Amino acid sequence: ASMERFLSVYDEVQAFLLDQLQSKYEIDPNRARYLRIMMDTTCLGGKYFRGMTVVNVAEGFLAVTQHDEATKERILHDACVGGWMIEFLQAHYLVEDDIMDGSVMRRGKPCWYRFPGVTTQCAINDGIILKSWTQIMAWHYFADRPFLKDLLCLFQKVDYATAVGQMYDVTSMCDSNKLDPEVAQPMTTDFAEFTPAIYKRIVKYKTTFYTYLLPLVMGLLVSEAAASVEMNLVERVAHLIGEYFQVQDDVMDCFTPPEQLGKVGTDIEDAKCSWLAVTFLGKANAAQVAEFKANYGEKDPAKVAVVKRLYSKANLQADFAAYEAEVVREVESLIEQLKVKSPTFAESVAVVWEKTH
Amino acid sequence: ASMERFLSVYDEVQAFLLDQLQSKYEIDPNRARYLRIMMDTTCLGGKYFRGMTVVNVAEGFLAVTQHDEATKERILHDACVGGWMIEFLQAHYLVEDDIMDGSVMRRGKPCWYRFPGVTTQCAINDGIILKSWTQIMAWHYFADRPFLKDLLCLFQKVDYATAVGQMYDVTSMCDSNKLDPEVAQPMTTDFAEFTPAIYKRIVKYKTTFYTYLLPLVMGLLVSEAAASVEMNLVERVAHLIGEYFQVQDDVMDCFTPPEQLGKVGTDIEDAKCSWLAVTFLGKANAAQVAEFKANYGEKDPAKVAVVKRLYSKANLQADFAAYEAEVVREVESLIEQLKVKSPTFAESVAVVWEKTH
Ligand SMILES: Cc1cccc(NCc2ccccc2)n1
Ligand SMILES: Cc1cccc(NCc2ccccc2)n1
Ligand SMILES: [Zn+2]
Ligand SMILES: [Zn+2]
Ligand SMILES: [Zn+2]
Ligand SMILES: [Zn+2]
Repeated sequence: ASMERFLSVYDEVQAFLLDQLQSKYEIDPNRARYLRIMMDTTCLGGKYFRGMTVVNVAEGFLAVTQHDEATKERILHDACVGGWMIEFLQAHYLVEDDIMDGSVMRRGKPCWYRFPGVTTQCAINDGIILKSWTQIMAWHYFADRPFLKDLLCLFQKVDYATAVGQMYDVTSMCDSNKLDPEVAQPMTTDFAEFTPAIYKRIVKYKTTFYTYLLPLVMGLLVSEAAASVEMNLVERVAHLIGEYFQVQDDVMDCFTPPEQLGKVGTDIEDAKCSWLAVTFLGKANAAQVAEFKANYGEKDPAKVAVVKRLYSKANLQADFAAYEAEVVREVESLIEQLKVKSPTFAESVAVVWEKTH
Repeated sequence: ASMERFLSVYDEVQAFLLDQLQSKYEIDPNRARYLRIMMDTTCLGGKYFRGMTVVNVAEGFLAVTQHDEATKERILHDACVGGWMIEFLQAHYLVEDDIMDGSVMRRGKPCWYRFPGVTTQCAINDGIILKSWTQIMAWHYFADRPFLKDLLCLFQKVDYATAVGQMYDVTSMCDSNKLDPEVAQPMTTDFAEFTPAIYKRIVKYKTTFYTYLLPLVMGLLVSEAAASVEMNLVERVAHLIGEYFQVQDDVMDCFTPPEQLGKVGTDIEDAKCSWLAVTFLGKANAAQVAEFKANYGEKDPAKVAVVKRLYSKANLQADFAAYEAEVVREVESLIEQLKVKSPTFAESVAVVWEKTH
């Protein structure tokens, strides 16, 4: 089974990386153990949606393509290594993001940097190692693969788009015209940049490229099946599902219980450009807008309670329903278009959509 | 002239990166301006020793190799782009290191993260962008180059070795047997791991690979001259000069005036495994060792003054002279061995040595 194969490949890749640190990088057992625990704590515990999407895309093509048994095993092995590259890429960004944001918890566990024997000094560098390991993996396992050049080039572009997205996100509550490394940044007072287009730009770069585009395209690359698809449709369907995934995360930050979310939501206190803030500003009257402005982006629990009350009264449950109906139409339309060149890939996209919905 | 060509290529690469963010990444002018200032502040102002070493290696081979004028211009252009990849790699590590260490100044200027409109939240991500740009550069300028695969593989290994070196450095004042993400780390009381071999391991990985090995080997790769050299001699001579460079930096941290160094030295307060600490422990009597242990690794200015007094009394100026004489012998021996296959490359190493000495 796919998940078992995927998890087995983690153990193999970890053993490879730690053995190489011992044989070629002069590491001692206690530092190898620290890095083993760092890898496990930062990479394991999720649903492995991203890595498993690579495997699932590859499995779809194996069911319709003629291959020797050893070739099927090799493609599935490459899809697992590729999937782990994405999981380690996410681990890098979550470690660095939690430090940047001074976050307390990540999926019911303390953030890595908060571990007593870690600290920010080590955690910033541990995050750097996590992304370096993605490349060590690719060069070792894919050294003689025809897709190596395309895989590394795609991975690099996605990594860069993600860092750009993080920049869009951390500066989302600043007035663009005031951005200056020499001047301390005040939070916006007009919220003029809390627009659907600006929200969509943050999400496309910060989340969509690494969460949806990269796993789908990597699955195609390891299967040598990129010519079987229209790349513009893959990008368009990735943009759409990715946006919907973030809208769900934004809604959950404010309304889902902390024990179910895995953290206490701080989007309101952090003055985040969330779907809730953008949608509320898109329908509120002048008095509700003024009340939002006097309470948004402050740690004060009573001020946070006014925002949570304004959202509940705004009936954003109805806007979400209308948004969801529109996404369903467009996702289904793109899935139909994907069937022209690849009914197999279209099914893998339908699975990805079902898992998000 | 080489330096002018190098600096001109910076302007061209910056224009390329910022234009691409506008054309393909949906950036707005104020964020493009922030990134332009970030690039300038973090990448410019040094001596460009690393980047210029690539150019100098390439220039050596151009004087002895038959090429059309356009090919000479292309090789020099590639050597400049390659040199900037190394300068941006260093910029990434200095930005992240200053955050990790809570440093105040870097070469007479405040550390990037301290800029009022930057903060740690942005600076950690800016550092990430600096290293992503190294790859954007390589894929754009070297897309059809025969050396692309070897250049990216080398660059990745060096980047990884550097992150491992940072791990060796930040944990250098911990007892290895006590390293544990679950337990807050006490500083060593025995200083048993302050040995020449352990010091050499920190320096080889944290500094030597990116400062000496990478610029020399990149100069060979852009010149298609790697087969003209014995790679083991290049690594050995890089290890030696790199170690000597760090010993100089360590001595300067304690004895050189802050205005000349470009910062107030904190190695003593930070309990760093410096050449001074290792050499002092290698010759001190039982009473001097006990006095060192009661004063090392504490912010207290009076305690720092005891360590500075112990070093001055230990006559470490004599150990440095004997160390320097030994390095001169071995560096000259390796330069002689390099003359067998490449007198041109041996001269480039002699220049690198002269610039360090
Ligand atoms: C593996 C694991 C999970 C949960 C907690 C834990 N260690 C205690 C801790 C770590 C960081 C901050 C607070 C408490 N370890
Ligand atoms: C470009 C440049 C150089 C020196 C100082 C400066 N800005 C003021 C500042 C920045 C950070 C910390 C303290 C003071 N800008
Ligand atoms: Zn964040
Ligand atoms: Zn969220
Ligand atoms: Zn440091
Ligand atoms: Zn130093």
